[PDB]
Amino acid sequence: SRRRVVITGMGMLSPLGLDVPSSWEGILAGRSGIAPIEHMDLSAYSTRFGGSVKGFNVEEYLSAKEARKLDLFIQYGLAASFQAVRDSGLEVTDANRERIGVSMGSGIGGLTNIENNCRSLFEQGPRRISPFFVPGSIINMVSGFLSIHLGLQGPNYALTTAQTTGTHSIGMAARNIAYGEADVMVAGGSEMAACGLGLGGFGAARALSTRNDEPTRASRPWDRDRDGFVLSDGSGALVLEELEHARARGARIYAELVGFGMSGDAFHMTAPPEDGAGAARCMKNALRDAGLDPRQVDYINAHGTSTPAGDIAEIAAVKSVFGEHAHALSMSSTKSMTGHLLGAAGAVEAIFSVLALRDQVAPPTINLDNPDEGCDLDLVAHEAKPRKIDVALSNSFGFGGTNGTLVFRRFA
Amino acid sequence: SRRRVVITGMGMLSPLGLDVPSSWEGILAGRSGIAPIEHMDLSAYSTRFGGSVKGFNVEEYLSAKEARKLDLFIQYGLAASFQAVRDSGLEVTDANRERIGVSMGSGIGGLTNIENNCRSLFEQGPRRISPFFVPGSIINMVSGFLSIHLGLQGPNYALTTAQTTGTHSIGMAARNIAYGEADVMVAGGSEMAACGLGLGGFGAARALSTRNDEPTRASRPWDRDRDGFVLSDGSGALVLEELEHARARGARIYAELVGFGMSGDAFHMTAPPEDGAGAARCMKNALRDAGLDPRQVDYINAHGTSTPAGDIAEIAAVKSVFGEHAHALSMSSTKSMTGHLLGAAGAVEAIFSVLALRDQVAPPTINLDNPDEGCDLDLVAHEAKPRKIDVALSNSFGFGGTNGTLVFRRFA
Ligand SMILES: COc1ccc2sc(N)nc2c1
Repeated sequence: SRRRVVITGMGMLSPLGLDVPSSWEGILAGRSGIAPIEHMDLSAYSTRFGGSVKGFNVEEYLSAKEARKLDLFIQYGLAASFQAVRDSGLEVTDANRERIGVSMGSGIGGLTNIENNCRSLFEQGPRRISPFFVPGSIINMVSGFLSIHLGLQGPNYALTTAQTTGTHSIGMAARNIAYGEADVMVAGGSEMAACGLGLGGFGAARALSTRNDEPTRASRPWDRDRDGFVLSDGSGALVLEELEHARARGARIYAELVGFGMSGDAFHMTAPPEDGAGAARCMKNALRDAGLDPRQVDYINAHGTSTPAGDIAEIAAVKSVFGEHAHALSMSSTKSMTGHLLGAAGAVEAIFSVLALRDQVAPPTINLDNPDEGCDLDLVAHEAKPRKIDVALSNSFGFGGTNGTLVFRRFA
Repeated sequence: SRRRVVITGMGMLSPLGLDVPSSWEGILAGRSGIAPIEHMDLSAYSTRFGGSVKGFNVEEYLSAKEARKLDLFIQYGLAASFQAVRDSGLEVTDANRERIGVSMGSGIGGLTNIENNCRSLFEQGPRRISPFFVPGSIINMVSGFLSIHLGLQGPNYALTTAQTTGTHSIGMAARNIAYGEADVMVAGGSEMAACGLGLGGFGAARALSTRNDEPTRASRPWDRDRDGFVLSDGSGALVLEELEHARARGARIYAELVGFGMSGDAFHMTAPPEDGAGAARCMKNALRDAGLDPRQVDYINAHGTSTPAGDIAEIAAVKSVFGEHAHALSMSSTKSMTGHLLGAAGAVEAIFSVLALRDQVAPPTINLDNPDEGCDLDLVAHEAKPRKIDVALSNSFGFGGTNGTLVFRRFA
C-alpha cells in the first residue's frame, strides 16, 4: 500500500495579488488581473497586455544582492515557496531535513535574464555576461535556492512540461511522499515570460488574444468571441505532507490530494485533439488513482486557456468522462481572471481548487457572455456559485499533448 | 507492489559517435572527442573547444521540414530516443500505447534557438521571431515530439535538474514503471549549450577549462592540473521496461535497474561541499533502495567533471560510503573523453555503466597523469580495465546541490 498526502501550506504570486488570500479574494469577486504591460516598449507587438505581478517586493524574501543574481521567475518561485512553508508552520530540524524535498518547476524559465545577457553579448561581446547568468537562469534553481536557504536535503528536482508544469510538479511531489521517499515536499511552479521573447514568441505563433482595446475581456474561455490565451506571470507553491506527520505536529490541513493522473495525447505539438481523448484518459487515470467514481466529482478547475480548440476539447473530454454527471458538476476557468501563468498555471489553480473545497464555492468563469457551440455545461458564467464540493479536479493540458490531472478531497 | 525494471534499448549521440557502439569503442580505446569548436567564432571567448557531435544527419530521423523547427538539443534527444526504441524491438500498438511514456530532460534546453531569436528581436524587431520559437526551444518537446511520432500515450514529462538531469530522468521513469503508472518508459536527456550564452555564461563563472592549445588534455578528472569542466553536446536514451513485460515479449535485457537515490546538499548554488556529504547520502539512499551491501559495488561511473572541488568531494563521498571497500571497486570518469554533456551527462554515463556490465570492463579516466592529494583509489588511469562487474553505480551532481545515483547489476 501507500501513504496519504495532505496540503498544510500554500503560497502564491498572481496578477490578482501578492499572496493567496488577496488572490482568492479577487477570484471570488470576479476581478481581472489583466492590464497593458508597463515599463516595456510593445509598439511593434500585436498583444500589448497580460497578467503582471504588481508591487512585488523581493526584499521581503531576499537581500538586494541575492535577488540581483536571480531571474524574476526564480524570485517568484522562492516568494511562493517561502509563503507556503511559513503558512504550513513546519519546523525543519536535523531530525527531519532529509525527509523534506522541493519540486518547483517552470515552463520556459529565465527568458528575461537570457534577453538582458543577449543585449550584453551582442553589444559588448562575451566578457560582459554575468557570472551568475547560468545558475541565475536555469529552472532547478527555485528548488536549489529553497533547499539551500531552508536546509532541505530531501528529493530536489524541477519539472518543465510547459503549461502542465505546476500540475505535474505537485502530482509527482505527492508520489514521493505516498511512496515513502519524503514526508514533506514544496511543489508548484513559477513563470515570468512577459518579456519581448515571450510576447514575441507566442505572438509569432498567433496563440495570443490581440484584444488590446479591452485587456480584461481578452480571456473568455468557452465564449464564441475568444481569440487565444492571455500571457500571465506569477507562482504557486503547496506544502504537501504525509497525513500522520501532519497530525503528529497538529498541522492545519486544507485538503487531501487523493489522485494524480498523467497522459500524452500523442496528437500535435501545440493543438489538442477536438474530442479531448487525451484529457479524458488523464482524468480517468486521476479518478482511478483516487479510487473515485466520476459521479463523486463536484468541481473542476478547467485548463480553460481561451484558445478555440483547447476550450472545446475540454468540454468534449468532460462529457466523455462524466456522462450523465457532466452537467451536475461545476467547471470554471480562473484563467478568465488570471490569464495563463503557463508552468505556474497548475500551481495557482491547485490552490484555487483547495480553496473551492475550504469555502464551498466554485470560482466564476468571467467574460462567458455567449457560450460557444456545445459549451452548455455549468461553466459558472460571470459570478461565484456557492455549492457542495467534496471532490475537486484541476486539469492541465500543454504543448506536446502532455496532460496532468490532480484530485483533491475535503479532509475531516 | 513494487515491480522490477530492466534496460531493453539504448541510444546515443556523443562527441565520440552517432550511436552507442561507436561511442563505446571510443570509450574503451581512451579516445577524446574534444576539439576546437568550428560551428561559430570563439576568438573573444576564454574557452574555444568542447565535445561537438560530429557529422550528425537529422534526416536519418526527421524530415528537414520538421528538423528546421527544432533546436539541436531536441533533434539530439529524438535521435537517441529513436535509436533506443529501435534497439528495444518494441512495437507500439493500441494494446500498449497507453502504458508507454517518455521522460527526456535537458539542463539548459534551446539556448542556441533562444539566442538566435533574441538576435532577430534586437536587430530586426519582434516580427522576425520564428512562429516555432516556443514549441521548438522548450525542454518538454523531446517528450512531446517523440510521443507524437511513435504514438506514446503513457506518462509524458521532462526533468530539468542541471547536470543531474539524465540520472534523475532515468530514475523517476524507473519509479513510474516500478509502481505501475507505466510498463515502458523512454528516459534520458539531451544538451546543446555550445552557443555564445553557454560558453559565455560558463566562461563568466570561470567554470570551464581554458586549455585551448591542448583541448584533448583539458578534461582531466582528479588530475592535480585540472582547471574546470569541458562543455559537450549530445543525448542518451534508455528503454526502461517492467521485467515480466520484457520476459513476455522475449526482449533482450542488457541489465536491471535495482537502485535510485536522490538527495540535496543544501550547501551552495554551484559549489559541492568538500566532504561529499550530499553525494554520500544520495549513494547510501540508492544502495538501500537496491537492498545491497556496499561491498557488492564493483564499478562507479563518477560524475568526475574535472573541477577542483567537484572531483575531490567525490573521492570523499565514495570513501565515506564504501570505507575500506573504496580501495577494491573501480571508479572512472568517462568525462575525461566525452567532456560534460550537462543534462545528458547522466543519460550517456548510465549507458556506459550498462555496457560496463555487458562487457565486464571498467572504462578509463584518460589524462590522470598526477592524481591529486587524496585521489588514491583505483581511478582506472589511462587504460580500460577488464574486471568482474556485477553491480555498477552512476553518479550525477548539479547546481542547487542536487544529487542522483543509479544502481544497475547484471540480469540472468
Ligand atoms: C505510480 O507512479 C509513481 C510511483 C512512485 C513514484 S516515486 C517518483 N519519484 N515518481 C513516482 C511515480
